[PDB]
This record gives sequence, structure tokens and C-alpha cells, in this order.
Amino acid sequence: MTTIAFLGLGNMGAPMSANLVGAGHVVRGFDPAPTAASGAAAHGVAVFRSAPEAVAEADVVITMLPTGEVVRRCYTDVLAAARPATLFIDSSTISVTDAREVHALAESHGMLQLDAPVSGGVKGAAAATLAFMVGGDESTLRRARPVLEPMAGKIIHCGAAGAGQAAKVCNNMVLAVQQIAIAEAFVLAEKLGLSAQSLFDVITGATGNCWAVHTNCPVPGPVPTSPANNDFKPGFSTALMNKDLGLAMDAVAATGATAPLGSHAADIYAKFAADHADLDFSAVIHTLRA
Amino acid sequence: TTIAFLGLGNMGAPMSANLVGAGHVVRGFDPAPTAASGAAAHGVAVFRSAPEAVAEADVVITMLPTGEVVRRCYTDVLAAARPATLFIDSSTISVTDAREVHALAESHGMLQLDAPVSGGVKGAAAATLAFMVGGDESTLRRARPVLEPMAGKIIHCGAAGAGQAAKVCNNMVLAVQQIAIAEAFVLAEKLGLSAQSLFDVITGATGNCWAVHTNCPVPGPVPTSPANNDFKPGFSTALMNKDLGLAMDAVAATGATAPLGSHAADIYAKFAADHADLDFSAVIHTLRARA
Ligand SMILES: NC(=O)c1ccc[n+]([C@@H]2O[C@H](COP(=O)([O-])OP(=O)(O)OC[C@H]3O[C@@H](n4cnc5c(N)ncnc54)[C@H](O)[C@@H]3O)[C@@H](O)[C@H]2O)c1
Ligand SMILES: NC(=O)c1ccc[n+]([C@@H]2O[C@H](COP(=O)([O-])OP(=O)(O)OC[C@H]3O[C@@H](n4cnc5c(N)ncnc54)[C@H](O)[C@@H]3O)[C@@H](O)[C@H]2O)c1
Ligand SMILES: C[C@@H](CCC(=O)O)C(=O)O
Ligand SMILES: C[C@@H](CCC(=O)O)C(=O)O
Ligand SMILES: [Mg+2]
Repeated sequence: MTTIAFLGLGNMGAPMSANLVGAGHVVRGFDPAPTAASGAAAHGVAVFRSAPEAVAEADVVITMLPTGEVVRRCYTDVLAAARPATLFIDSSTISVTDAREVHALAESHGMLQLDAPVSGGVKGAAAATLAFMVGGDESTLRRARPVLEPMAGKIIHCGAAGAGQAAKVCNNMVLAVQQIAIAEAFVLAEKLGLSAQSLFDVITGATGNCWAVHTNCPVPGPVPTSPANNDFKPGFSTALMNKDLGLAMDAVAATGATAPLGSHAADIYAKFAADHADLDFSAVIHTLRA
Repeated sequence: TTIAFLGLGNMGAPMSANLVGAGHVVRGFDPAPTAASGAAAHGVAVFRSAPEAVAEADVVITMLPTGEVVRRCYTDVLAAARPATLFIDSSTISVTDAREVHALAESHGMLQLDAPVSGGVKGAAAATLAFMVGGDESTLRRARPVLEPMAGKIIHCGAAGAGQAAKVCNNMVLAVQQIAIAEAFVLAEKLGLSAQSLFDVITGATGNCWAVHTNCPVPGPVPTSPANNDFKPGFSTALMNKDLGLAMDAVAATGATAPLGSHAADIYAKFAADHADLDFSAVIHTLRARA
């Protein structure tokens, strides 16, 4: 039982914080959107007037914020407010470059810091089945584990600061490429006269099998739980995939890496996001049918 | 069951030796003497022309390099075959070619399947090939006792051409995944994320696929992957390039939109100009050619 400041109580933060309260932690919340703050208070978060106040008497500070810029600003606002050697955990999804900058800033203030971005979305968040991909020192992670367990299905140490962000962004780039490639196969099958069911049974039993087909099948019928069967309601929204791909492209640009299919997929998803940011990212299949 | 086996090359030779090993009478033809004589050494009765091999056959299997050769083989032998001979084409050819040769054979009162295969020479030798089959279910049922001794898996895909379509769609995806995995490993390295950590994450997350869990293109995480043995195939760039050409023919013939598969095909056509003999996962080292 530790005291945790939780900054950012939106679609991910609210359920995350609720599980922390359920596990017996004292949770001190801040979010400048009062609706978010109010919903969090209903589940037992003690809500404060400012982020400096929420942080003041905390052993651990979790951030679950929309961008690198917001995390940077938040750190600048609160780090001096925190007690020395408080443990900061950023579970936001932000660029590797931003992650390393904020990490260095936290340490220069005498604070411990990890990046621990997550996968699982809101459903995973509410069920406490999120995967945390953690960058930082192993000993810091050991100190953090009791805080992360109540929110987590999996905790994976990926390397030094920034490696949680790196591993996530690498996986999600691959996933985007796979989701388009699956969609392309299914439309080509359709034009060849190969049924959706038959293609599904082949690919899933063969070398092409992957989550994008076996769980996220972009045509209705073979996997009745996939978004194609429910008007492409997310699931994992195109807006979010497009955000993660922007971060992957930031990583490519910062490294001079060559990612021809990854950047092609980023370009496809940025166009699809303009009009279909609200549909599950499997809905990119629409762009392949005339 | 007497079986005429036309095409006794890298795949045909071991497949035909498995048929002999299962008690079939196997008659053979290949215009390369070394292929033929090698096949005669494991029990195939080799003939001087394909029409000769076919004469006494209940089943005719073709394992040939292109659709045009399969088509010409068919028009050379169909009049030599007995009625209701079962023709199985296990070549990898276009869906269009598959369907035309199927119509040709059935017009002569024959029964015909397309049954291309996955698994390479190793799989052919070990009798673990995956047959992806198009045609009538009642014809596949008749074919089953022949396919079985060559096969680890037999999948009915649909009507004629569905075998070719299924295999070409899966291999297009495979190509895309192998490049995507390679991109991710290079990007991880530049970010200071170790190959082992990326491997541990992706294989336990949504990006997992055979391209990483079995064909990992960096040495270490999967000690048997080609990356740990100078990228010895495995599955050659030559062959992957061939399959992607067929995917591209199918995309062109249908007016399909396949941007990443088409991109993949370009990358592999280019890589095959230099590294045809390497495992297709070696594409990880040609990414800066496209820089
Ligand atoms: N929603 C998902 O499905 C999902 C899944 C995995 C990861 N993520 C990542 O999680 C992060 C947050 O996601 P979300 O869906 O909860 O976003 P959200 O926009 O729903 O919530 C973010 C919250 O942060 C608050 N906030 C902004 N500035 C603040 C500050 N200085 N102090 C305190 N709070 C502040 C906002 O008012 C808002 O309520 C993002 O980085 C996102 O990419 C989201
Ligand atoms: N080698 C592989 O790994 C592999 C794996 C799966 C599928 N395939 C497919 O199998 C087919 C052939 O495979 P392969 O590896 O045996 O190629 P191969 O080129 O080694 O064998 C083809 C053989 O057919 C002979 N031939 C040419 N015309 C002929 C005719 N009219 N009648 C009889 N024989 C003739 C050639 O002399 C040659 O020996 C191709 O369509 C290929 O894509 C190959
Ligand atoms: C994920 C965590 C267990 C906690 C949970 O199941 O919520 C762990 O053991 O790593
Ligand atoms: C078990 C297998 C039959 C092939 C064989 O017997 O080798 C299958 O049914 O696919
Ligand atoms: Mg075709």
C-alpha cells in the first residue's frame, strides 16, 4: 500500500486508477478536464486542484497523457513539487526521443523514472490485462512492480530508458503493415473467386497467420468477434493507429532507418484517418475495394 | 494405382520416390537426363516422351516450371490418356493458367485438380508438403490416397484455381511480413533496443508471425533460423520472387489494389538480381539499397 499521484484520468487513466484504488492504494488524481476528474473521484480517487498538489505527498507519480509535449510540460510543472526520489512512471505513448528527454529531466530533479507504455486499450485497462513494456533500470522496475501488477496482464522489461516506447512502436508498425496486407489478400481472394472462409482457413493454418487475420479478420464471417462483424467499431481506432505510426515515422526520421513498408503503411493510414479516424484500423480494407 | 509423373526435378523426384515407397507403380518423364536417371534409380519407370508415360496411367501428376509448359504438356498427352484419368497439377502457376488447363482436361473427360504445394525440397523428401487444392470434392476424395504419402497437410480451397489462389495470397502476405519484420529489427537496433528484447515483445504481442518466431532475420533469438547459417535457404529469394510475380499477374488480371504486396514484389525482384540464392529473410540487408 503506497500513495500514488495519477495525472491524466481519461479513457485509459480512469480505469487504471480505479484498479489501483481497488487494490488498496491511496490515489491522488489530477486532470484539468473536470468530467474526467469527476468520474475518477466516483471510483475513489482523491482529486486535487492542481498537479503539484497531487504529486506533493506521493511515493509514485503515474502519467497517462496524450503526447510527448504534454508529458514534458507536466514534468516541468511538477517535478520540483515531488519529494526527492519519488518514482515517476510514464505510461503515455510518446516518441523515443521525447521519452529519453523526459527521463533525463526527471533524473536531473532526483526522481526515479521509467517509460511504461501499454497495449490493451480501454477494455484491457478496465480488466487489468494491459501489457506494460518498460524501459529503465531493473531495480526501478522491481520497486514499481507492486504498483503495476494491479493494472497488468503482462510486465516486460525491454531495456534502458526509452525501450518500452521503442518496443511498442516497432510492434505497432509491424501490426499496421500486417493489417493492410491481410486486407489486400482478402480483396484479391474475392476478385479471384476464392471465398473469404477458404482464405482464412489457409492463411491461419499457414505461414501468413497473424493477429490481424486470426483475431482482427477484416471481412465479416470467419471470426464473428472481429470488428468487421460490428460495423468496424473499435477495437483499435484508426486515429490511434495513425498516432502510433506518426511516432514510428518520428523514430525512423530520428535514426535515419529505412522502413519502406512501414512508411508506406503510415502514409496509407494518415489518408484513411482524415475521414475514418473513428473506424477500427481493420477498416482500411474499404480503400482497396472499388 | 499407376501414376504418370511428368517433371522429376527438385520437387518431382522426391515426391515420386514417396509414391514408389507407398506401393504405387510410377511412370515418369523429364527431358533432363540427370533428373530422369536419378528418378529411375528410386524405382520410377522412365519413358522417352510424356505421352508414353501417360498411356497406362490412372493418375497423371505434373510438377512443371510454368503455366505455358503445363498447358503444352496437357495438349501433348490428353489424347494419350485413358478416359476418366485423374490429372493433378502440383506446379505453381497463375490462377488463369490453372483454370484454363482444368477446362482443357475436363473437356477430354478427365478429372482435374490444381494442388500446388508449400514446403520446398525438404518437405517433398520428408513427405510433409501442404497441398492446397482446387476442384470438386468428389475428385479430391479419389485423389486422397495418392496425395497422402507425399503430404503433411491437404486442404480443399474451392473450385478449380482456388489452390493456386490460396497459395499466392498467403505467400504475398508472407513476403510483406518478412520485410516488415526486417524493418522492425533494423529500427530497434538503431533505437538501442536489443534484438532479443524486440523478439521477446513481438512474439508475445500482436505483431507475432512465422517471419519472426521461426524465420527471425537476426542471429540469436531463434538459433535454427537462416540468419544463423549465412542465410542458406530455407525458402530462397529466387522462389519467393517467383511467387510474387504470380501475385502480381493475379493483381494485374483482376485490377486489384495491393499496394504493400506490390511494394514487396518490387523489393524482392530487385533483391533477387543479387541474392537469388539466399533465404528470403536476408532482405534485412538490402534495406539501404532503397534508402
Ligand atoms: N485509448 C487507448 O485505447 C490507448 C491504448 C494504449 C495506449 N494509449 C495511450 O495512452 C495515452 C492516454 O490515452 P487516453 O485514451 O487515456 O487519452 P485521453 O485523451 O482520453 O485522456 C488524456 C487525459 O489527460 C488529461 N491531461 C492533459 N494534460 C494533463 C496534465 N498536465 N495533467 C493531468 N492530466 C492532463 C486530459 O484532460 C485527458 O483527460 C496516450 O498517450 C495514448 O496514445 C491509449
Ligand atoms: N523447388 C521448390 O522449392 C518448390 C517448392 C514449391 C513449389 N515449387 C514449384 O514446383 C514447380 C517445379 O518445381 P521444381 O523445384 O521441381 O523445379 P525444377 O525446375 O527443378 O523441375 C522442373 C523439371 O521439369 C522438367 N520439364 C520441363 N518441361 C517438361 C515437360 N513438358 N514434361 C516433363 N518435364 C518437364 C525440367 O527438365 C525439370 O527437370 C514449379 O512450378 C515451382 O514453383 C517448387
Ligand atoms: C501482470 C502481473 C500480475 C497482475 C495481474 O494479473 O493483474 C505480473 O505477474 O506480471
Ligand atoms: C494426415 C494427413 C494425410 C497425409 C498423410 O497421410 O501423409 C492429412 O490428412 O493431411
Ligand atoms: Mg491470374
